Amino acid sequence: SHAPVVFTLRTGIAEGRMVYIGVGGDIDRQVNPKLVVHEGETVQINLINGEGAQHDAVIDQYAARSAIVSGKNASSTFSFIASKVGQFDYYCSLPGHRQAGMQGVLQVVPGNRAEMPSTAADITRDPADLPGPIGARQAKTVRIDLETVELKGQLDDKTTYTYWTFNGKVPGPFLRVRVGDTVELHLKNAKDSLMIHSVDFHGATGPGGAAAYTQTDPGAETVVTFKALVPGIFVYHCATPSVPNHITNGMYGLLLVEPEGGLPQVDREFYVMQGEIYTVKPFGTSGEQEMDYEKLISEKPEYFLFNGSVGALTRTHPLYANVGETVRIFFGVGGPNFTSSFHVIGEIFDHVYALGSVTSPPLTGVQTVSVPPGGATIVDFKLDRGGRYVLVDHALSRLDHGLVGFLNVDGPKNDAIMHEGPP
Amino acid sequence: SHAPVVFTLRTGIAEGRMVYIGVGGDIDRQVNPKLVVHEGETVQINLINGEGAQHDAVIDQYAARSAIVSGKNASSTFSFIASKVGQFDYYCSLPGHRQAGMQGVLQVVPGNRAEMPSTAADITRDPADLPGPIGARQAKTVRIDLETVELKGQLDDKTTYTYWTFNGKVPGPFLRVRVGDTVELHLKNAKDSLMIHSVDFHGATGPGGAAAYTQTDPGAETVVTFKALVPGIFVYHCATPSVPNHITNGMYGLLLVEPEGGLPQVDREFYVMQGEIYTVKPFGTSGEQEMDYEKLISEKPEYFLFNGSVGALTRTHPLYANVGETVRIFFGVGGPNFTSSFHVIGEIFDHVYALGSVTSPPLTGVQTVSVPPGGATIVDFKLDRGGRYVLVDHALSRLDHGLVGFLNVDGPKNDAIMHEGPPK
Amino acid sequence: HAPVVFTLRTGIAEGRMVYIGVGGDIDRQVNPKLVVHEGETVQINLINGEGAQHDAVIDQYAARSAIVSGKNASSTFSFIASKVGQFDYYCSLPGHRQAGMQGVLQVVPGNRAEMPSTAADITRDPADLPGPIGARQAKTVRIDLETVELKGQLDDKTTYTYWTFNGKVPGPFLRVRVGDTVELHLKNAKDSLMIHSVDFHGATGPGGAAAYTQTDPGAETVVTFKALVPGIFVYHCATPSVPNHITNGMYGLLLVEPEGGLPQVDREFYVMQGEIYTVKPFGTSGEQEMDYEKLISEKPEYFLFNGSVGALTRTHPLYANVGETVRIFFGVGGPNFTSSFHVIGEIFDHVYALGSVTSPPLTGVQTVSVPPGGATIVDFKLDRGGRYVLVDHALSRLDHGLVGFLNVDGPKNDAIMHEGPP
Ligand SMILES: [Cu+2]
Ligand SMILES: [Cu+2]
Ligand SMILES: [Cu+2]
Ligand SMILES: [Cu+2]
Ligand SMILES: [Cu+2]
Ligand SMILES: [Cu+2]
Ligand SMILES: [Cu+2]
Ligand SMILES: [Cu+2]
Ligand SMILES: [Cu+2]
Repeated sequence: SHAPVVFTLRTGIAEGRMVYIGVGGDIDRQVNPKLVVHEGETVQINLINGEGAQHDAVIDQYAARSAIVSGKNASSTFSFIASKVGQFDYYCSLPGHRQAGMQGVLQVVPGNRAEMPSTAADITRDPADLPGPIGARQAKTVRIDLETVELKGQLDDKTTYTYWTFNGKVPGPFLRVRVGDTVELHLKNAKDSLMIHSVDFHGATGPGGAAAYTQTDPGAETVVTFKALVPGIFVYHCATPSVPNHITNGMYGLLLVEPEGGLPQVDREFYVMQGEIYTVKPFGTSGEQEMDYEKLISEKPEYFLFNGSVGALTRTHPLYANVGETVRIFFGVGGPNFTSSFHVIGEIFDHVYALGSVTSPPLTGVQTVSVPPGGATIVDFKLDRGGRYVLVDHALSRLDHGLVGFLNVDGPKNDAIMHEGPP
Repeated sequence: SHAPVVFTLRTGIAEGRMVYIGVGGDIDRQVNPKLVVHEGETVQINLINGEGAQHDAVIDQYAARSAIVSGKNASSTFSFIASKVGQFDYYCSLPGHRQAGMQGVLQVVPGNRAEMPSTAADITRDPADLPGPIGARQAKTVRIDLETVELKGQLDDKTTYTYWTFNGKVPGPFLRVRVGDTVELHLKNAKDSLMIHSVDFHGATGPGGAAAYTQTDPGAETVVTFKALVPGIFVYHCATPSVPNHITNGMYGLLLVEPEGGLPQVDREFYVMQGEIYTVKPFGTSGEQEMDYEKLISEKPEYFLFNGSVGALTRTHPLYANVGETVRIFFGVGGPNFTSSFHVIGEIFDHVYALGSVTSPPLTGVQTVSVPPGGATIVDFKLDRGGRYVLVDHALSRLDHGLVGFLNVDGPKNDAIMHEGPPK
Repeated sequence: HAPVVFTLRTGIAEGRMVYIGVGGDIDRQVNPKLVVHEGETVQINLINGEGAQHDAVIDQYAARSAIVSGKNASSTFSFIASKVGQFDYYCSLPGHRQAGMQGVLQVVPGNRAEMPSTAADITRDPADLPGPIGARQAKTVRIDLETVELKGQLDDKTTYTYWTFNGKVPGPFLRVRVGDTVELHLKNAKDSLMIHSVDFHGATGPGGAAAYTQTDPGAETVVTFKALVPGIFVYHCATPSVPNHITNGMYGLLLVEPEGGLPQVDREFYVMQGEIYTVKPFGTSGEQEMDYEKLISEKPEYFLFNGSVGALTRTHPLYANVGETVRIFFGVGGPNFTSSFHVIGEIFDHVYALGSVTSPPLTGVQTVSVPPGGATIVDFKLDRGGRYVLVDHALSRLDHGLVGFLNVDGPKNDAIMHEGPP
């Protein structure tokens, strides 16, 4: 799996013994915690040396072990497939350390892990929730209605956060117009909002990209009209101070201004945006997470997310496509701070629209593309064959902060394009 | 200015009461500080939970409030326009917290905020301070004179720093030659310099980009000649160790090697460079700031700056242009460490010279371009209509570290391109 | 001229106001002797420890720091150790020298000897790659990779446990033609603790081959895949934690040549940038160990070309001749940081943007952003001689081991660059 079940153990002294102590998740501060895993899950165990003796973790029946960690903070991670149901000791093999207390149980339970019933609204934008290509048609007046909504959202399994959104989801609505169109934008700020909200479209020309006309009090409405003068794939975002705050909380989306031709014909389109959340408590902490101002202004986030939540594009709203289809992903970074090294594991980009230019010729045969915050791009590729294709920021530590998505495509394991064994 | 006046409050216990405590700026460590703002200013208040009780901040007459912050370090920022002159209580609405001492005054004063008289040299390069297009002319020998000067500069309103510069400004002089030119470079290191200084031009071919010939002792002079073989927009920087130190302190600039044709004709040109400063004390601290080596080598800066100073391109040397003009910005990142997501709020780049290639066809209709440290680019756009256009690194937390500039363009508020209300 | 660096923190020790050494051969020593060889460039970083006013001065070099006042206030200075002998570094602030702020710089004749190595050399020579494939038809190509866990020389008195393809970092340079059918054998060495795998960015299907190559120690997996698209592709291990497998050294480049081949060039080089996340700071001697909290927080200690400090300066530098066109295949294993790749004293004639081998290259480029899991191609003509220096232009990474040399014999002064006026 590309979504391993992760457990962090720190060695130390508790309850009169030399033990493993759980870090984060369902095992925080528990001594020799039981690691509950479901049959067939991939298990990642991070061992961190707490007190400075020599330590490993060993599981005999999986021939799985860490390396020996010697100094304080010295770490070793290992993984395995929980293929066998039952109870298995994890223990330290260093002389006497197991006798001294360094031992817990891995419990592998049959059947699939249930989802933890959510407590807050699902704020994840489905990646299939966008308008399709506009017909060929004349330029015209297009009315767009945006509502700024502050609301608690399900950030992770067992963890919530107060999102600020366009229309109660992250990212906001995918806006699709034709170059030459006149956009009549209505911004309604919900009555229950504490904050003023606004919108800056990177595809609008004039003060604040519409921000200077859309500073909207709670329960109020602003209306701005602007001409879509330039074709492109544009991030829009709130532009009420603190703008970084409004952005991290989830107030970003994409505006496609289609060129006169339309974009190249493609079978299937997807809407994906990357952003960061800056919480007081580390990634994996249960309960209501809260915003950490010092982390926000210093660019030290805890969550890296596709479409608003951990599991957004894996559990709650994954991407589905069919072999033979050409796929387009509209990909933008709300941010507010980090440049994505956007990549799809198992695929190569046939076309990449450089710096989100829809008028310059796209680059061809590209593995990975840098997308800045307040930037967007378009990638397309042909699904020649089946598999689970995985969306990542290839700054891959961000896997361990919630940043991973699935493109699910039914087809055989083995064909002429990729198979096990030789010809 | 729409530039927000910012105040940070930490909740805690002081003077035997549960209070707000000021963080940084003119309010550092003051309990229930008076927040002085001028009529019509935009006010940003950052509330940070200090001790771990439930808190907000409320201002009744502005219907302005934070969210409730519960745990230690839990934060909520809110803003509003200081539209009414007078005195207004900010207070915590949690049961009993106001009675317990959580209350201060917002003072909204008539008239415009005065600027603090500066203490140190203005080290900000005006963005209009560059040579215009070279005529059509033959390749020739061009003598360039650079002087490396160490000097105290006005980093912010009430805060100074010891800059290292080419010719007493940040960025250094804009150097403009034609491909094929022979450059006769004289580097004079001022008598009063403590450090050796040098120059590496990204547009020069050979040892250290000229650095191996320009290691200049204080009071001394080096002369190097080099041929401008390749057209491009090149960052030059000091290359005396620690190079990152020489760069953060302000020793970076742009060399344009014009292609034979010249660059496309445009109405107005601008010179902008982004860099970082790594200070012991946080952004917003008054007095003489000093360099923090552990922050520099760990890439944890306090200041993100256009042309050397906070307010460089907003207060002291903003950009001015007229509706209808095509504008070119020569934009480079001295760094030394951070990639800029360069963007102008309210405009789209008609042309972007990707990776500073002046010979490859530019990209078209681009919102935002990544520029690496030791990289530069060219963007142009037509000012279709009026406004204050805002230069940013779209890693927008860097707003809160001094990184913002203004392009001022007078014209009506409402025209056919953007206006309030629906279409007519 | 890769500077010898010494860090001094001011403080109180042995009943005196002193300099205290930080890292290297001088960690925690009071008024440490700074041993330097004739003609070396010396960088001294002064950091204020206790909060009095301080500088460091060396009279016979007219070299000094600035005065540093507050706690953590810093000043670095450098000079060329041109004169052999012993020279006092001291604080010039009133009475501070008398109070104990004084040590000796010792400048010794002759070149610094190399530290005898303790662990295997894990640095890939940048010249160790297959040359251009002839013009030829698509065919079946068998590639053999072995995943080897082994102790390597991270720095000249510092070791680390590397995970590698074939015992070097980066892994083998794989070179095929578009249309080729790749028969990949992955052998995981018997002595490995971890499962290993490979994801090629140039393969189409589950995990870029990772889903077929999860290989137990002492075992072998075989996957076949068609190189459908030309490009310069990073490959890496894709066994969890993938970031862990990557930082430890499991990354390399696959060139899928376009039908034409790449433009003719005199000399080719293989360079990859990555990070290592150690418990102890950069410059610490002995067995370094991995710091998980630093890895997931993206706070590395080592920024490296081809696996080691001195990889492309001391142990395996780049060599070329004036007049030659040079191509560098440059990729970022990472796992986390985007390189601002630049060669000091050169300009890129061609840059293959985002590693596109089919789209026209950009021309006359100083510096190119390469993301982690990204690669590019740059070429340039060596018009003249010199030591050309490969850097990430996020230049604080110099102070974490990230620097390489391209050595090219030729005169100091020619018509392209020289000392006097013309
Ligand atoms: Cu143990
Ligand atoms: Cu908002
Ligand atoms: Cu924006
Ligand atoms: Cu309170
Ligand atoms: Cu300098
Ligand atoms: Cu440089
Ligand atoms: Cu002293
Ligand atoms: Cu591996
Ligand atoms: Cu990859």
